[PDB]
Amino acid sequence: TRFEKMDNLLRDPKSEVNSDCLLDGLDALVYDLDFPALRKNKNIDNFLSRYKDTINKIRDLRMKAEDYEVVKVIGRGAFGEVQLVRHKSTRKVYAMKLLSKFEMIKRSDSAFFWEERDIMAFANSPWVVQLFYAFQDDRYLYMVMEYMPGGDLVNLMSNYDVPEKWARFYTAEVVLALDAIHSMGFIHRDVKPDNMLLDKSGHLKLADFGTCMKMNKEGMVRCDTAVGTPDYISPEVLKSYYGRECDWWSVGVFLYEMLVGDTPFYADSLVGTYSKIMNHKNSLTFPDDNDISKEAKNLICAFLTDREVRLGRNGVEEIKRHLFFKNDQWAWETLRDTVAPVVPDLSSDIDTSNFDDLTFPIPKAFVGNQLPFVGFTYYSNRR
Amino acid sequence: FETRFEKMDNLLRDPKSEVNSDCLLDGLDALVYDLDFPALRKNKNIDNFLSRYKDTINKIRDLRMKAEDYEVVKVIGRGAFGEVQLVRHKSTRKVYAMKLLSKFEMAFFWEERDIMAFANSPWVVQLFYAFQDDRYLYMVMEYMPGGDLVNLMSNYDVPEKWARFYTAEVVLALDAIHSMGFIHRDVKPDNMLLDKSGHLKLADFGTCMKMNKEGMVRCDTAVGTPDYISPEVLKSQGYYGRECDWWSVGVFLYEMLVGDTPFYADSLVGTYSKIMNHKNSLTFPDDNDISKEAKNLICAFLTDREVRLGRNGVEEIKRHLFFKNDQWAWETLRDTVAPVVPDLSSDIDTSNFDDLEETFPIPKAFVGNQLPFVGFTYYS
Ligand SMILES: O=C(NCc1cccc2c1OCCO2)c1ccc(-c2ccncc2)cc1
Ligand SMILES: O=C(NCc1cccc2c1OCCO2)c1ccc(-c2ccncc2)cc1
Repeated sequence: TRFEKMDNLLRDPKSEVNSDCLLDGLDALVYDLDFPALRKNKNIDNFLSRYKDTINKIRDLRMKAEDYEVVKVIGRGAFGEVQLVRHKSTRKVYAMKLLSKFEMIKRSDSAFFWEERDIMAFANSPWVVQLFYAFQDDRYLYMVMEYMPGGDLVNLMSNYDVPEKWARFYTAEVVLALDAIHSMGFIHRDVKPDNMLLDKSGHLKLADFGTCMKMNKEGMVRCDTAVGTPDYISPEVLKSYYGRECDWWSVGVFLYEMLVGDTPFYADSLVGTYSKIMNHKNSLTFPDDNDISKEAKNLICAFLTDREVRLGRNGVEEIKRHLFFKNDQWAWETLRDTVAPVVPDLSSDIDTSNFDDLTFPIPKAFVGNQLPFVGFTYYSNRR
Repeated sequence: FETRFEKMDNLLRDPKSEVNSDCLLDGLDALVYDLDFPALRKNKNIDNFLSRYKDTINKIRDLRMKAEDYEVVKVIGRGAFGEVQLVRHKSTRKVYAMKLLSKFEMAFFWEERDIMAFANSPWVVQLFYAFQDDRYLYMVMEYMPGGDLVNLMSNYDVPEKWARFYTAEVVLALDAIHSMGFIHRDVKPDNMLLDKSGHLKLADFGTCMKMNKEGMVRCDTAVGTPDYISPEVLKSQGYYGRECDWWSVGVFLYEMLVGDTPFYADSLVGTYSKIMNHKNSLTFPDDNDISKEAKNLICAFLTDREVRLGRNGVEEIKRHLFFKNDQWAWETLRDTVAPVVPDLSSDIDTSNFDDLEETFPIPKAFVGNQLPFVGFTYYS
């Protein structure tokens, strides 16, 4: 009488077939059948009519988009948008990411949303933006995260001239956030200011995990295709078996851009950037007016080098030990407790002052377009 | 929100709910059966979903109730879509009567499962579990070792005092079914099972239907053996209620005291005709040993629904002169000693039961064969 194991498999928030996954299965089934063409099947019609009432009960009882008041669209992406939302009942504020099932089916080359949900739902790090709920519908996937009112690092870099002390803080927090992600067993693969967000008290948290890959037995990744951003992509990830050190190159690019005011491998043509990155040894130069310290250019150059040579090849302590990080404000351990360079000032809980103001074809035969999303919802069984 | 979260959660464990985890797991293991074929694995969605949940659902299959958790002792009954077999739970070493319905050979089973599982009456055979595999639907019940009333009528020339007891028990067991919101439609001895104390419990509910707003039923489906069926259900191709189950009772009282049904005819069509012509065909034998009281109680039930004893409620029935006796009182009837009490050898004794002794076709398109059985599973 070991029916106990059953309930565990049905209640564990990490289980492949918990209540969330079960409820998703039925929801998907009723979605992939309710088409007049398919309803010409007696087996299909009956089930549908018998389950009609309860599926409606369930759909309205479970989480859905109409439970959220959408305040403003505070972000856009390849397959959707990030909207600042307010939960009508609970009055709480969150950033909700939307993903189009149709778009992703048509253009995405991976099931990126799975590891992204899991990094945000279980990371339990002050360096990772957390997930509260994950849900879906006929059209979209939904990710309910904590709102980061201070905006991103692209906004900060534009609004201000970043001094070395400010740069030292932001670099240092990204180093800890990346060490947290590596400790969790992933490689970021796409580190950039777009993915660096700021909290109400001005501390960094990472936010786009669409390029995260689990490391193998030797902390490595076998890849055919290149992933990331044309400016911040390391020479290895571009040429396409790499390690965590790729994320550190992107940190070099991130430091260089904050101090110099432009990316180290800029080109007028987007393709010209590629040529430049490959020629990093003869394209990495600092402007004539060299106001940047000797210690700062040192860190930059110790990262903006070949995979084998790169600082952090022999662990993160090598990075922390760099002279550039020595300062009168914080120490690595006390960093997220110290005061931030830019402490914002927010009008309300919905203050968007740091953010720029902004389907599937009906089938003939059974296709099952909701089947590759079964298991996404993180509502009934969470930790 | 907190209420909407809790509703959904309470729902996942409510056994009377269409979305209890067992029903949700049903739909999932059903989706795997109905899609795991070479033709359908040519669709990346279908192929990938299957690859993803194949091994974990077969893990689920292994933990959940399966037929091979039971040792099949003897086939103690047979029916139009399977058989009733005496079974013992391999672990528990406990004995049950478990009914089988063939998926391939086959909706009627929904009301049979709910009545048995949720009646909670000493008059209804209990359903402990309801499960399923690819081919059959299993229904695990409490085993009734006294056998049916067919067997009783074979081994005795049923005396009146015995007839009265068994009649009063069908009256009470039907009223319990009536109070649950169902009409039987075809209550016959084959349905009247006897327990270790020789007391009644109704058992074949495939003929049952849920009453409407005004407490009535309408049906289009074929009748079968008309013998115990009322003229109203026979007229229906049309609404009727309560009173039809009382006609059946009157047939059963006539059988016990006369040896044959009142409208028996050599043919099915011939019987039906005698039922329609009931106010001319109903005859009492030349030298019957039937009471004045028993004869009135038959005719009262064997009349048009408009003038039938029981139209105005069960108490009109209960107050009848026939039921006047010193050996029992309606409210403590099941408490008195039954006229026939089984003398059983062991837990697997089948002395009171007669001795007793095809595939889905591999398809091209999504057929969805398992879909009508989604939600059959029930535990306790
Ligand atoms: O990853 C993000 N956007 C990328 C993105 C958005 C939509 C579709 C995408 C896509 O990327 C891959 C293609 O499909 C993202 C941006 C901002 C926040 C955020 C967090 C907290 N507070 C305010 C804002 C959270 C996430
Ligand atoms: O429903 C029954 N028989 C009818 C029948 C049996 C199988 C398949 C059928 C069918 O009818 C039409 C569909 O296919 C039934 C009879 C006896 C018991 C019983 C219970 C407890 N103890 C001993 C015996 C349980 C069930």
